[PDB]
Amino acid sequence: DAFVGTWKLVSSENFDDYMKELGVGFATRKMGGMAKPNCIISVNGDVITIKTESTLKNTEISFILGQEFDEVTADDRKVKSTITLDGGVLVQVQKWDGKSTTIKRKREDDKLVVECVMKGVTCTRVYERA
Ligand SMILES: O=C(O)C1=C(C(=O)Nc2sc3c(c2-c2nc(C4CC4)no2)CCCC3)CCOC1
Repeated sequence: DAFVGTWKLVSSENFDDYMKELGVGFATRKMGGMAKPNCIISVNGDVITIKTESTLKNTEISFILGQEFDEVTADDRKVKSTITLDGGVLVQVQKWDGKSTTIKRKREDDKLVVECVMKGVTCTRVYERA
């Protein structure tokens, strides 16, 4: 939809702090910190796919809005995830071990803006079309 495309990361703020707040170790935060992934969003029928592609690691999720799914994250958490569309924003929550984190994806002008929150840490990542 408004989201469908191939997106390339152009800016990131507070991502190391976000990863730290989630308990991610040094080696994975080192891989994530200066990675500039592509995010490939597609839709077919009920099913949305989001691929995150980067030199040292690729991940993918496919889901139906409102339907919880199991996800293995890039930092190897086993989480339960639910994604909904609220006011044009794709809102993802991941739940594990009594914890939660949100990843919100929105379109603003030419940007795909991704806000990641864990506790008191807010990270913002900005993608532009490839
Ligand atoms: O911008 C995005 O799509 C988002 C995320 C993302 O790109 N994460 C990447 S790309 C990447 C790596 C990680 C990574 N994340 C984590 C923890 C934070 C979750 N540990 O490693 C590690 C291996 C190299 C490539 C995560 C938050 O949701 C939005």
